[PDB]
Amino acid sequence: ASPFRLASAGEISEVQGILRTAGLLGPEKRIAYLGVLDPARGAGSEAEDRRFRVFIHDVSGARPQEVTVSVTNGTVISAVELDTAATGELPVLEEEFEVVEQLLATDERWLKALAARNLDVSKVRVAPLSAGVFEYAEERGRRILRGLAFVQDFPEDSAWAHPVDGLVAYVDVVSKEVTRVIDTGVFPVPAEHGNYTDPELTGPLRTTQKPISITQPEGPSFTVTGGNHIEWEKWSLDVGFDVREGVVLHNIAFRDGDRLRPIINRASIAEMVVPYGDPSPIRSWQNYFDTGEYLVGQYANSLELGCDCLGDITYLSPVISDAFGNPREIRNGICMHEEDWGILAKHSDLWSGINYTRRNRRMVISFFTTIGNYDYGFYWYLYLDGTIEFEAKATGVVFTSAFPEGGSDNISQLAPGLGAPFHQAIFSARLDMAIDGFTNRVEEEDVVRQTMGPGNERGNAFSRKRTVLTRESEAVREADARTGRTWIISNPESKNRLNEPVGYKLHAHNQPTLLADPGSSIARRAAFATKDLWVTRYADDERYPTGDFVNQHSGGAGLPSYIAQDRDIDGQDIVVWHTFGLTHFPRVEDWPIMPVDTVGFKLRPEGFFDRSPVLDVPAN
Amino acid sequence: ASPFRLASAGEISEVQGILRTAGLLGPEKRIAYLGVLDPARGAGSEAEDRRFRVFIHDVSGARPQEVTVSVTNGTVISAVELDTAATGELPVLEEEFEVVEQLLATDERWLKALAARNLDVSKVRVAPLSAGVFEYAEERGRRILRGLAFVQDFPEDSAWAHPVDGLVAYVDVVSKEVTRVIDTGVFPVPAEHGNYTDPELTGPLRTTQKPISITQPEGPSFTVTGGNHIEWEKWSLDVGFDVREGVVLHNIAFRDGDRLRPIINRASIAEMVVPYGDPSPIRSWQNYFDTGEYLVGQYANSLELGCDCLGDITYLSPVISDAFGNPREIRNGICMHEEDWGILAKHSDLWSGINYTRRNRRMVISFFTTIGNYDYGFYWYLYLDGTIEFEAKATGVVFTSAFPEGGSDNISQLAPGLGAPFHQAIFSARLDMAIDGFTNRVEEEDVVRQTMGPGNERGNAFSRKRTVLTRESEAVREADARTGRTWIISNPESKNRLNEPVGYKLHAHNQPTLLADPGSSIARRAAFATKDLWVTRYADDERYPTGDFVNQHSGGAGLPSYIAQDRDIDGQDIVVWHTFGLTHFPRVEDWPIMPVDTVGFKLRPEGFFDRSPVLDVPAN
Ligand SMILES: [Cu+2]
Ligand SMILES: [Cu+2]
Ligand SMILES: [Cu+2]
Ligand SMILES: [Cu+2]
Repeated sequence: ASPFRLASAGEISEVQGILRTAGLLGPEKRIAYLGVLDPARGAGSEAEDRRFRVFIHDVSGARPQEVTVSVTNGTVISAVELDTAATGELPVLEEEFEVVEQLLATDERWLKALAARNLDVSKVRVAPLSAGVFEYAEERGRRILRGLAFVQDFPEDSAWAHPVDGLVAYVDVVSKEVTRVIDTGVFPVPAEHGNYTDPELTGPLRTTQKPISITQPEGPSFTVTGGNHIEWEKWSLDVGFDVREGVVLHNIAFRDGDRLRPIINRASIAEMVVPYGDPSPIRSWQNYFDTGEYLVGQYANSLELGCDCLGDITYLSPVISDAFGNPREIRNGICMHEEDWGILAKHSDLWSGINYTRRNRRMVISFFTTIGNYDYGFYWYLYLDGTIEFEAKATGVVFTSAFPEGGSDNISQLAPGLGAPFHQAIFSARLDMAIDGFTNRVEEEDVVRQTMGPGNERGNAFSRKRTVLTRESEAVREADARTGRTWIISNPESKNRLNEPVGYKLHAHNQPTLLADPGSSIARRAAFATKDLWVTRYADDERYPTGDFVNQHSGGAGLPSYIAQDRDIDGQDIVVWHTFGLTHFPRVEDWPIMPVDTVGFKLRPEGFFDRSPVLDVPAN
Repeated sequence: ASPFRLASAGEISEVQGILRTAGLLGPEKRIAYLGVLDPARGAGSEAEDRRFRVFIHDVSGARPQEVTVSVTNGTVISAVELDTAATGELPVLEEEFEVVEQLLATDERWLKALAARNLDVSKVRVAPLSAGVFEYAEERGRRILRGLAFVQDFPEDSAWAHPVDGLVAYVDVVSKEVTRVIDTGVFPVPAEHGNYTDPELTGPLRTTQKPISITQPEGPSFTVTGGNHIEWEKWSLDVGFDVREGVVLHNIAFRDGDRLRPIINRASIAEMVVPYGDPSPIRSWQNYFDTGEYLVGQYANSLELGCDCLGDITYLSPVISDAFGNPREIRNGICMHEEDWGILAKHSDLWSGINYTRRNRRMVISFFTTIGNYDYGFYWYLYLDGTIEFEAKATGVVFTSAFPEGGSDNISQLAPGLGAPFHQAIFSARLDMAIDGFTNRVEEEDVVRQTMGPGNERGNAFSRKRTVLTRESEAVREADARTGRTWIISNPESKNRLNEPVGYKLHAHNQPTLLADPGSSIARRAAFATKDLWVTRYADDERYPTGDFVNQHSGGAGLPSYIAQDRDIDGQDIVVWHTFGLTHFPRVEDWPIMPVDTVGFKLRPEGFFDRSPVLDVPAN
């Protein structure tokens, strides 16, 4: 049917059969990534050619491969071998994570570090994190994971409250060798528990909260057809899901009268980096590329009703592949519902005596994921008025350390002896623009202040200026909250009735971008996070700002290499990449579990419609 | 009962009698403003003295006065003659507004202008706007109103669709005299209607939206006692109402276990200016001071249940005084309710097997006001986790003009021949701080990037810096979204368990501030709007950023004057003044009636509590 429908279990099992038949999926092979490909731009597919891209890992040490399969025709369109030391390691496998603690438990260097701190190895949990690329030459080409320890005094104990600072071990997860055990010195291990479920910490629970029942007596106003095709209040789109990106939006279009007008071809969070700012050797290597290295969609929570999604929810249970190509379903991993959103438009006119009030509503599409100690919610919203917004919700338990006696300029104290190193959480939304079609262009709009004088004798005049970004070498922009900088995406060939190109305007939160030194490993690997806006000429292969392979990959791929092509983006098929994120200096209130914090962006019509598109909304 | 209770009709009446009996309320005297006074510093004198301040206008040109009455004593505490040419004019009376259109109808110059344009005078509506202070030397001491014409082809017609450009009249509403009629040129009067209630425009309405029912089967969780004292989820405060500011909140405090901890002593929007950036003499004088000149509380709407406020609402019907001292009730003028706010805290822990999830909630207190073409909503939100937030929603009909042939750099076209000049809507929240008491201080907190080298050899470290604002001469601060600049209010003598002074952090949106040339009239009259944050030493007479009489006030009134005293703000009773607004370049979809747009700010505890304050929230 629709070439944008969600991958079915049947298709995932067929991809496995095809790889197998092709001799690409023997016993030593592991699927490190599997996802359906989008229909080629023009006519690269005849009827419907469903293709899947796969990254195949080899547990014996053999070179991995990147394969594209046509589940329709039962063919392997391509299968190339990867030189991982050059182009990057494959995302970490779930199974490689549990390896680290196990190996460490019989390591004499490890055991001695633990003994020096009087810790029972059986109680020391190990957080296996991505390694990144640093000065360890023997790591080039190997799949390394670094482990940090936390004491878990008992079964239901949150070990995050008991970091074991001064110790870290590097583990090669393929050869199963502990490559290094670094012990800088003993630090008292914070003794206070942070068991937020323990009545002796919570105290008696609140009995003051009364119920709020949200209901929809006739069901929702949106319709789901073809499994993931949503139609709501003029809006039309397809909700997709990829194990790497999570919820992905396709064909966002608005039905303006007789015509269905496209707005965004595809929207997704293409990358998410969480860089740490503690300069201690125990943690200066820590950087979570949640999308690129871990694959956030894989860790998507099974949302419970009444708990995570309140109201009249319509759930999608996406299917992903496990390490062997078998399909596993993420039950209720995606929530869809509409929510009241206050007042849309209001005016009490004296002259006419007419009082007009209209309520707003928004369509929500979300999922929550867990990456170790942290949990994140991804929300996409569609409003009656044509506005599109995204919201990231950060929660979970903060990553801890010991708090250095004598304080720290890169670590905050949360409890006695317990520290929390500073970090950021930066996202990259990839917006494949289709404003009334693919012939688009982007303009940077700045407020313009005028001087008092001729033509502006009263000095009250203020204007705005718009600069067309004509080629990629000019499309890497930074925010300017001071001059109200925004970016407008227009279709220079489609005009409204006032003879102006239709458009949409991007409103960014203007938060600080990547703070790390420009010549740091992280600045190079997360070069996208150093600027707020990048615009590129659309290309089939330009999918992630960090490139296809982020794990233990240095710079060389991603946005910086795409941009170098210096292509024409003026009235062309373009893609907008927007960087936005939080900068976190943990506060005592974030412990022992962190209250939800948020970040995001939104786009609003800008001369797209010929007048307000909500003049037909009923009073009800 | 509580000295923060809402003014009763009986007290308004009692102020009227008291005034009359003293000879202060004659037949030519009008109450241009009346409001209850807050209990000053010194609670020991538990004898409740309910005082009311009043601004008395004299319709026959005689000097106005500022009268302070004591309703409990039954006496007039003070009465002062105001030199309006020095201290500025009193707020404009609703009656003076009407006068303008009537006076002009018989003015020959007016009639000739309408004649040249073939406009039927009985159809020409006039928008009586403030005059501000410009090159007109004969206006000093005179209370003027400037009129802009709009054609209303019929009663139900929206005259905003028909601006008569190139024409403006100045009227002395005291002497009932049209001092000027300027006709710069004939501009076509925009011909199409913008009647959003007309099916010929709206077209067939939507029958797609289904009902979302929001109920509280057992009632809300907040208790309103003493008429306006709210207690909800450990929070307690008193909801006040002033005809000038609208909703004001007092004694915002949080019950931390045993101890009821004060946070904000008083919160309000002490002002809101709407400057226009059209350089045409017809509008270059245009600047609304919704709060200072028109009094937003006066125009507060009666919020209907199920249209303006959805769910389990508890209304407050504030009472104000008309121009004669009679009490007037604004029925359902304030909405109070708690609404679900999604996820509060979440974490699925691998090691402990415990999956934890909590819902958030926000207490909402709001009101909506109308000022001519524009409508605005004020929302104060209190969150379970200790967060305080404010949000202003702008809607209504945009102020129009003729769209000049050849285009314009200061006006946008919304319809054929119809223009919408650029303007801003800038607010000022006044926060009388009481973080664990009155001994507070403010620090500007900036993110600090670090250079790679010794101590940061990996170039990953990043820190933060805090500069205490010690004197008022150092408390006029600007935004720096780039460096993630925020401001923290702490109590230097109330330390948390980690022995750090408790505090709250203000997060601004970093929107542009006043764009007007620094030397313009508006820059001087609304200097508050040129910077983002001001910190002053409390003083009971320092209530507004623009002063007590904004109407036709010369310049440098409020904040700039208070700040010049250069008081010690390092560990004192202090007030924070936060400037924030929207810069509006009207878009076609804002016509013919504009969808809501928002702006605001919030404060988050910063080491106020000893750990998360929401650990006692039940799973429900
Ligand atoms: Cu413990
Ligand atoms: Cu964080
Ligand atoms: Cu009309
Ligand atoms: Cu506006």
